[PDB]
Amino acid sequence: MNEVGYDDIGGCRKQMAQIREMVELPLRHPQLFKAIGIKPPRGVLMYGPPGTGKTLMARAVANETGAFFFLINGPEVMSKMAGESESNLRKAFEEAEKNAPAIIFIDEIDSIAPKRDKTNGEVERRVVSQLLTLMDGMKARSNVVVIAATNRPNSIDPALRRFGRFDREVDIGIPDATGRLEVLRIHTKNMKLADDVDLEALAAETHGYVGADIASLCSEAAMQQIREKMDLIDLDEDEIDAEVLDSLGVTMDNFRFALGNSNPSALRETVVESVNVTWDDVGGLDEIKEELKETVEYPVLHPDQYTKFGLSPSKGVLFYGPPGTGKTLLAKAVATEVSANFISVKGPELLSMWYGESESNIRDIFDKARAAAPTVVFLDELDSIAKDRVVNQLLTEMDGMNAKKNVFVIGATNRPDQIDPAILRPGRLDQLIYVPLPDENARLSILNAQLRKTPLEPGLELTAIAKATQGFSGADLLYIVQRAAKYAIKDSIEAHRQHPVPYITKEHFAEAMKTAKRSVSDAELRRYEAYSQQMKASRGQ
Amino acid sequence: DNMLLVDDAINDDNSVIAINSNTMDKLELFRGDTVLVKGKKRKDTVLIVLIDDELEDGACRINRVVRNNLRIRLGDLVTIHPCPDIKYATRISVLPIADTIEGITGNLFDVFLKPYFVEAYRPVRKGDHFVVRGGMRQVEFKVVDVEPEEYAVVAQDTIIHWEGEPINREDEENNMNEVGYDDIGGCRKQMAQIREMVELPLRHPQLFKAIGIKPPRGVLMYGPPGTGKTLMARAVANETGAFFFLINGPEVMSKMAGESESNLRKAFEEAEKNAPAIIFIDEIDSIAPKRDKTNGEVERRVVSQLLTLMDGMKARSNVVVIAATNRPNSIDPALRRFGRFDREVDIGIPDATGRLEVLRIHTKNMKLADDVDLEALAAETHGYVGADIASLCSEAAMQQIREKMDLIDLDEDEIDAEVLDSLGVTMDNFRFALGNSNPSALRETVVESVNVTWDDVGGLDEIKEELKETVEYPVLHPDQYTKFGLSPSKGVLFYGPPGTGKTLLAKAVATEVSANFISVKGPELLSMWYGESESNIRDIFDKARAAAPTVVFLDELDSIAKDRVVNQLLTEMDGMNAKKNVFVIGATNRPDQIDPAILRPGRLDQLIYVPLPDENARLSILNAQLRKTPLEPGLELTAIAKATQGFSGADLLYIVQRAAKYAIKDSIEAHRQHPVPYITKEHFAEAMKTAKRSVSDAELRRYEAYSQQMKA
Amino acid sequence: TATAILRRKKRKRVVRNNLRINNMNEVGYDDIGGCRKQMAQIREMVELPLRHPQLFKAIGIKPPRGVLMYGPPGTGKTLMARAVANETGAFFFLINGPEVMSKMAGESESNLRKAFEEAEKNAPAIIFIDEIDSIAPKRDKTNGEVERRVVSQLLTLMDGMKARSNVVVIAATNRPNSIDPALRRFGRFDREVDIGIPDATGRLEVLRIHTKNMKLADDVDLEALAAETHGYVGADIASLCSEAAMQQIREKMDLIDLDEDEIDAEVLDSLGVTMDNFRFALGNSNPSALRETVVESVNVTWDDVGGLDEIKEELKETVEYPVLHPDQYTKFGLSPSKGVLFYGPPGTGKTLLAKAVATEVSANFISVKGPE
Ligand SMILES: Nc1ncnc2c1ncn2[C@@H]1O[C@H](COP(=O)(O)OP(=O)(O)OP(=O)(O)O)[C@@H](O)[C@H]1O
Ligand SMILES: Nc1ncnc2c1ncn2[C@@H]1O[C@H](COP(=O)(O)OP(=O)(O)OP(=O)(O)O)[C@@H](O)[C@H]1O
Ligand SMILES: Nc1ncnc2c1ncn2[C@@H]1O[C@H](COP(=O)(O)OP(=O)(O)OP(=O)(O)O)[C@@H](O)[C@H]1O
Ligand SMILES: Nc1ncnc2c1ncn2[C@@H]1O[C@H](COP(=O)(O)OP(=O)(O)O)[C@@H](O)[C@H]1O
Ligand SMILES: Nc1ncnc2c1ncn2[C@@H]1O[C@H](COP(=O)(O)OP(=O)(O)O)[C@@H](O)[C@H]1O
Ligand SMILES: Nc1ncnc2c1ncn2[C@@H]1O[C@H](COP(=O)(O)OP(=O)(O)O)[C@@H](O)[C@H]1O
Repeated sequence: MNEVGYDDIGGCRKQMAQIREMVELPLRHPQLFKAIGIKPPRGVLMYGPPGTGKTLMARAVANETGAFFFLINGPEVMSKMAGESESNLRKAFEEAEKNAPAIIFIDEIDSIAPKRDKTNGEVERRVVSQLLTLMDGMKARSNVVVIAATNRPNSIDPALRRFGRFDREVDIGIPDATGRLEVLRIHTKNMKLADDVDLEALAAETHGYVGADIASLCSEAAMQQIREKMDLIDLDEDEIDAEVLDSLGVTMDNFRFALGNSNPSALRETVVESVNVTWDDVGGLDEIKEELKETVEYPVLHPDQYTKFGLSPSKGVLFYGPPGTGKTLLAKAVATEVSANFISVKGPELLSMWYGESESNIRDIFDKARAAAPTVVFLDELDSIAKDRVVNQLLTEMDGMNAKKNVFVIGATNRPDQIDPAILRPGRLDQLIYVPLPDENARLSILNAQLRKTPLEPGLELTAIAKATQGFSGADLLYIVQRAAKYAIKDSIEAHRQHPVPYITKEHFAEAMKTAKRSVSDAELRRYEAYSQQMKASRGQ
Repeated sequence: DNMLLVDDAINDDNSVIAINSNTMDKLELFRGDTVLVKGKKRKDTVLIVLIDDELEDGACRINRVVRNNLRIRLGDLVTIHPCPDIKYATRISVLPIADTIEGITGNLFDVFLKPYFVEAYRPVRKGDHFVVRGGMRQVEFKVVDVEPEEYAVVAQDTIIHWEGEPINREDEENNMNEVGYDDIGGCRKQMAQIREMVELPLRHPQLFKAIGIKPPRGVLMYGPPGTGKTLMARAVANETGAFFFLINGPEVMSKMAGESESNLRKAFEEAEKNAPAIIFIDEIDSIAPKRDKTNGEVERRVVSQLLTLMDGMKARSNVVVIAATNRPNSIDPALRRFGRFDREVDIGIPDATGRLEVLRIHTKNMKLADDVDLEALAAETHGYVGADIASLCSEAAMQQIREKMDLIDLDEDEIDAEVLDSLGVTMDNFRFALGNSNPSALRETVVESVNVTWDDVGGLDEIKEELKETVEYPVLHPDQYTKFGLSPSKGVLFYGPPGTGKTLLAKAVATEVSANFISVKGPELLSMWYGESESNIRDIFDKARAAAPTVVFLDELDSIAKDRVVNQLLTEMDGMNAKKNVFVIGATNRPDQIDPAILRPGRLDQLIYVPLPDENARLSILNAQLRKTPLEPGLELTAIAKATQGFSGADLLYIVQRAAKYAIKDSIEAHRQHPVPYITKEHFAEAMKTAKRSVSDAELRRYEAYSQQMKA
Repeated sequence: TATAILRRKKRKRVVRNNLRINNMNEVGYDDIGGCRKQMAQIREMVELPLRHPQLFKAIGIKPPRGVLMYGPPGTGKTLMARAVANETGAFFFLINGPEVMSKMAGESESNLRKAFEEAEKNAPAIIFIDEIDSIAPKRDKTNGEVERRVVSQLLTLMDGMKARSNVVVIAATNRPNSIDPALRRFGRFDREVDIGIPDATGRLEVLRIHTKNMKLADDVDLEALAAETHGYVGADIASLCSEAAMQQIREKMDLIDLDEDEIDAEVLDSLGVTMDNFRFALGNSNPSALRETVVESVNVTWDDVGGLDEIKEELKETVEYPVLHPDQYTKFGLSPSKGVLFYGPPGTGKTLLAKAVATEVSANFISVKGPE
C-alpha cells in the first residue's frame, strides 16, 4: 500500500521538520540554492531505536515531495549471489540518477556497510567499496538525495561519515506523552472503540513505548476483546453471526491487559528522551536551583551577553551527596528549563561498557548527544567506574567537544573522594555541588507532591509527619507513603473478602511510620559534612 | 438438527447410514437420499440415507469402515447435511489394498467389484475406502480418482479402472502424518495460545476486517528438545486444514551454495500463492544462528534472504510463519521484532498429569499386562519429557521381548503364534526401563509447574502471610492497586541457616498464584560465570517473560555475589515491565556477603529471615516426611520433637532416612536368614544416637544478631 | 536374561573346509572374545529388528534404530560391526569416515545421499558409518563450511530415514564426546555402547583366537601370558604375537643364508615360538589404552585386604544392598546413597577397597588418577 502522508505520523515534529527542510527544498525549490549560490547537502543519516518509524518517515517524505522514489534494502541486496550486489547497486543508482529528481532510502545500511572490524569477508569489502565509489561519483549528479537508516551511529563504517557522504545526521528519540497520545489516535482511527476510552490515561501510564510497541498494544487489545467475545462464537460453524461480529467493542480493561502483556525494549539501551519536569515537583534547595539556573539557562537563553564579555560557558557540573536526595530530578528539571533533550546513563551501563558486552559505547553516546543537541548527558554513580579505559575514553570525549554546542554533562555520585582527580580539572566536571537532605518544608512539599495521585481522608495534615521525620531522605518518605498505601489496600481487600475503604486514613500513616528507618547512617552524614566543609575551606576566603 | 449419535450399522453396506423416522422428518429427507456426513478433523464423505424405526432420536448407524473413514468411534458426533447435487461418476479409478490381495487370483474386478457395482449407485469420494466380500474372502478398495470430482455416484455408465499397483496399508499412516489434538497431552495452555493465533486469523479472517486490525503474523515456539514442538505444529496445521509447507533447517542448510536461497524463495512464494497456508521452519537456529557463530558468506546470505522473505509477506495476509528452537538467545536477534515473530511461546517439561496423559497416548496399542499403575509411573517419573517417555515405553517392550526370548528360537524367520499371543508387558519391565533411562532435560534451566501449598511448610505463619500480601494481592486484585496507583514489589530475598525450607517456600509462593516456576541453582550461576554453559541470564528472563506469570528462583546467590554476572542480573531486573508478573526470589546464607547493589529499592530489597523450625514445625515436617512409609503403630513423635531442638528440616530428613536404612537392613538380614514391615522406635533411637545437629551455635547466633541489627 | 540371545558356519577335509568348520572376511562370533556383553547388546539391537520384525508389529512399537559404539582405539569396534553385518546376512553398506572426507568439495554429500537411498531401496540394510567423528566432529572443532554441509546432510538423511523401512545405522567413534551433540537425540544415535579393555579371561580368549595358527612350541603357558598382560587391548595382543614370531625367526636366522632366495625346507619346517620369545615381545610391546580413562573389570574380593571389617560392613550396607535388593528400597521408598569419600593416611589401601566394592556388585570400574 502507498500514500502514507504526514497525517499518519505524530509526535515527531522536530525531526520531521529537519528532514523536510533538508530534502524538500533541494528538489522542490532548487532555484533558491542557485540564487544564493551554495551546494545543498546530499547525504542524510537517520538513526534511532528500532521501530521508531524511520522507514515510515522516509516514505512519508518521499510521497509528499512527489518525487521519484527508489528503495534499497540492506538485507535483500546482501542476499544476492556473489558479484550481483554490486550490479544491483550500480543499477539502482543509475536509475535514480536518470529520473531526477529522486530520493534513495538505503534502509538498514549497517547490514551492507558494517564496522570495518566485522568486514573480514571479501564480498563485504567489495560491496562497501562499490557503495563508496558510487556515492563519491554522485557529486556530479544533481537532484538526488540519499537517506540512510541505521540502528546506531557507531555501527556503520567510519568512512561513510565524511563531507560529501552521510554528513547530516538525525537522531530519533522516544516520544513524550503528547507523542504517545498522537500515535494512539492515529492507530486507533478505525477500531470499534467503546465509549469508555481514556487514551490520555493510557498515554500517561505507558512510558518507554515506541510507536511500533503502541501498535502492538492496540493489536493485542483487539485480540483480547475478540478472545473475550469468542464464547458467543463457535469455531465449527463457518458463518459468523452478524450481530455478534458487530457487538465487538474494545474497553479500557482490554488496553490495561494488553499493557500487562507487553514487552517494550527501547529503554534497554541509551536513548534520547524528552522530559517536562519544572521547579514544582522539586522542593527546597532554592540556592542550588538559582545556581543551576545561572549556570545553564543564561548561556543557552542569553548567549549574546557571553559573546559580549567573551565568557566560555561551563561544560558540565557534578553533584554529590547522600543517596536518595533527588539528584536525577534536579538534572531533569535543569534539562527542562533549557528546553533540551535528556540522555540517561546508569552505572550498570558504564560497567557493561567497561566489560564491552553491550552494543552501545561512550563514543556513540556522545555522537547521539551531538546529533540531538541541545542535550543533557547524565552519568549516575560515577564512583562505580572511578575506583581506566572507560574513564580515559570519557575524558577524551569531553575534552574534544565544541563549546558552542549545548552539551552539558552532569555527574552524580556519593564518593567525591573516590572520583579520579583528573575528572575535576578545569574544562571538565569541575563545578562541584552538594545536595543536602530535605528540610521540614522540603519534606512537606515532597509528601504533598507524592500524594497528588492518591485519595486521602479529609483533614490529614502532613506537617506532623514532616516534623517527625528529621533527617529522612526523600526515598524514605516515598517508602513510608507506599507502606501506608499497602496497609490501606490490604484492609480494603480484607473487608471486601469478608463482605468501605475508598481512601487512605491517618491511622494507616501512623502504622506505616511506626516501622520506618533512616536510610543514611549518622557516620556517613558526618563524613559528607566534613568533606563539604573541606571543599568550602578551599574556596571560602 | 445435524448433530446425531453414532451407532453400529448391522447391515453390510459401506455407504448406508440409517436415521430415525423423526430424525428424517426434522432434516427433511427421503428414503435412499444421499447426504454428506463430516466427522472429526477435515474428513467427510457421503452416505445413502435409510429409514429405520428402531433407531433412537438423534442417532445414526454407520459400520466400522465408515468410522475409520471419518476418524470416529461408536457413539461419536458428526454433522450431516443434504447432498442432492451429487452426480454420477463417469470415470473412476480404484486400486485394491495390498494386504487384501494376499493369495487372491483371477480377475479381481469381476470377482469383487462387479457384484458390488451392479446398479448399486454407492456414493464415492476422493480417498474413501470400501470392503467387498467376494467368495470366502474380503477385499478392500480405495477411491484413487473420480470424474467428475469430488463426490459422485458409481453407476453402470461409469468406467471402472482397476489397473494399478496394490495399495499398501502401512504407508497411509507410516509415511503420512495425520495427527489431531487427540495425540497431544500435557500442554493445553500452549495449544490454546497457538490455536488462538493460528486458526482465528485463517478460519475466521472476517473478524479482523470487522475490527480493523492486522493480526500478528509470526510465531516463535521454543523449549527443551523432544518436547513435541514439531508434533504440536503438525497437529495445529492438520486441524486448520490450510496448505501446510515445511522448511526444515538442516535440509535447507545442506545444499550447494546459492541453492538454499532458491529453496527458501520457492517455499515462500508457493505458500503465498495458496493462501491460507502455514509455513513451519523447524530448527530455525540451524539456519539463522547468533552472529558470533556464523561467519562464512553463505551462512549470512541465507539469513539475509530469510529476513527479506519474512519482511515481504506482512502485506499479504492469511499466511503465518511458525519457527522452533531450544533457546531464545540462539538465533540472530534481528528476527525478534515487530513484523518478525511477534508472539513468543515457551514449552516446558510437563507435570504429573501431563506425563500421565502422554503415557496414555503412547501406551494405547501395547499389550500391557493387568498389573500396570501408570499413576505410579507418573508419580515416579519426574523431569521426563514426552520423547523420554516414548523411549521408556520402547525400552520396557524390548525388555519384555528379551525376557520372552527364552521361549523363542533364533532359527527360522517365523515364531509360533502362541508365543506372539503371549506378549504382555508387566510393571517390572517399566521399572527396568526407568532404571536404564537417561533423561537430560533438567541439565539446563527449564520451565515447569509445582503443586506445593501451605501444607508442607510448617510454622512461620507470619512469613506465609507476608508472602501472600506481597505476591497474591497484586496478581489476583490488580484493580485495587490501580485504584491506589501503586506498583507491586518485584522481588524478595530469603536469608537464614541452610536447609531451613526455602526452595519449597518459593514453590508454594509460585503455586498460590498458579504461575510457573523457573529454578537456577548455584552451579548454573558459576557455569554462566565461566561461560561454559549454553544458557544465559538474558535467556532465563526471556523465557520467564514468555511463560509469564513466573517465579524465578535464585538459590545460593552468595556463591556469585562475591561482576559480569551481577551486572547482567541487575540490568535484566531493572529492564523489566512492572505489570508483568515476574517475581525474582533469591536465597542466601550470608546476607552481608551479598553485593549491596542488589539490595537497593526497585530490586531484591524485601529481606526475610527464615528461622529454624520449632517444635511444631519439627512435628509437621516429621509427619509429612513419613507420609509414604509404614511406621510402628503407637509411635509418639512429641518426644522426638522435644529432643530435636536446633535440628533443621534436612537434619530430620537425615534422621528418618537413617532409621529407614536400619529398618531395611534388619529386614533384608531376616529375609536372608530364611516379617519386618514397620519402622520400630529402636530404629529412630539408633539414628538419634548416630545423628547430631548440622548447625553450630555460632552460626545461629550470628544470623540472629544480624537479623536484630536489621530490625533496629 | 542379561543376554537371552547368545545361547543356542557363517551362512555357508574338503567338506569341512567348505562348511568353514587375504580376504577371509565374514568373521563370525567365534573370532571375538572378551566382549560378550557388548556383542550381546549389538546383536539384540541389530538382529531382532531385521531377522524377526513381526515381534514389534505384534507388540505395537517402533524398534530403536540408532546404535553408537565408542571405546579406546584398537578394541575391535570394526571387527564387531563386520561380524554382526556378515552374520545377519543383510544388505551391508559400509561408509568410511576418512574415505568420504577425502573426496572433492561437493562430492562428499552425494556419496552419503546415494548410500542412504540405496540402503532404502534394497531393504533390509545395515549401514556402518565407521569413524563418524571424521565426518561429524564437535561443533567448535571445525568451522569449515563443507564440514557443516556434510553434517547437515547426514542429519537430514538420518531424520528422514525414520520410517517402517528396515534399515539400521551403526556408527563408531573412539571418543564419545567428539561426535556432534545434535547426533545424539531422539530419532538418531540414541542407544550407546561402551567398549572396555578386556580382563584376564578375555585376554586369554583373544590370545587363543590369534595364536591358533602359529607353530607354537609345546612349552607355552598362554595362561601366564594372559595373567601378565594387564591393560593390553586386542590390537596390542596381536602385535605381541607378531613380535614374538618375529623374534623367533630372527633367532633362527643364523642358519638361514639371505643370499639364497630359497631356504632349506628342513629349517623352514623347524620354526617354533618359545615362551622366552613371548617374554621378549612383552618386554618390547607398549600398550596405549591406559593413557586415557577406560572401563575395565576388577576381580578383588574381601580377602586381598586385611582388617577394616567395620569399614567393609559399612561399604556393604552402602553399595551392595541397593544393587542386589532394590525391591526392599522401593518398598520403603528410600533412594540409595550416591557417593562415598575415603580419607586417611596414604598407602592404607583405599584403591583396593574401591576395587573390592566394584567386584562385589559386579560393576565395572573407572579410575581417575591425580595427574589426570
Ligand atoms: N509516529 C510514529 N512513530 C513510529 N511508529 C509509528 C508512528 N506512526 C505509526 N507508526 C507505526 O509504527 C511502526 C513503525 O514501523 P517501521 O517499519 O516504520 O519502523 P522502523 O524500525 O523505522 O523500520 P525499518 O525496519 O524499515 O528500519 C509501524 O507500524 C508504523 O505504522
Ligand atoms: N504431548 C507431547 N509432548 C511431547 N512429545 C510428545 C507428545 N505426544 C507425543 N510425543 C512424542 O514425543 C516425541 C516428540 O518428538 P518431536 O520431533 O515432536 O520433538 P521436537 O523436540 O519438537 O523436535 P524437533 O525440534 O527436532 O522438530 C515424539 O515421539 C512424539 O511422538
Ligand atoms: N576380541 C577382540 N577384541 C579386540 N581386537 C580383536 C579381537 N579379536 C581380534 N582382534 C584384533 O584386534 C584388531 C582390531 O582392529 P579394528 O580395526 O577392529 O580396531 P578399531 O580400533 O576398533 O578400528 P577402527 O576404529 O579403525 O574401525 C584387529 O587386529 C583384530 O584382528
Ligand atoms: N525534591 C526532592 N528532594 C529530594 N528527594 C526527592 C525529591 N523529589 C523526589 N525525591 C525522592 O528521590 C527520588 C528521586 O530519585 P533520587 O533520589 O535522585 O535517586 P538517586 O539518589 O539514586 O539518584 C524520588 O523517587 C523520591 O523518593
Ligand atoms: N517448612 C519446612 N522447613 C524446613 N524444612 C522443611 C520444611 N518442610 C519440609 N522440610 C524438609 O526440610 C528439608 C530441607 O531441604 P530443603 O527444604 O531443600 O532446604 P533448603 O531449600 O533450605 O536448602 C526438605 O528436604 C524437606 O523434606
Ligand atoms: N589391607 C591393606 N592395607 C594397606 N595396604 C594394602 C593392603 N593390602 C594391600 N595393600 C597394598 O597397598 C598398595 C596400594 O596403595 P594405595 O593404598 O592404593 O595407595 P593410596 O593410599 O595412595 O591410594 C598396594 O601396593 C598393595 O600391595
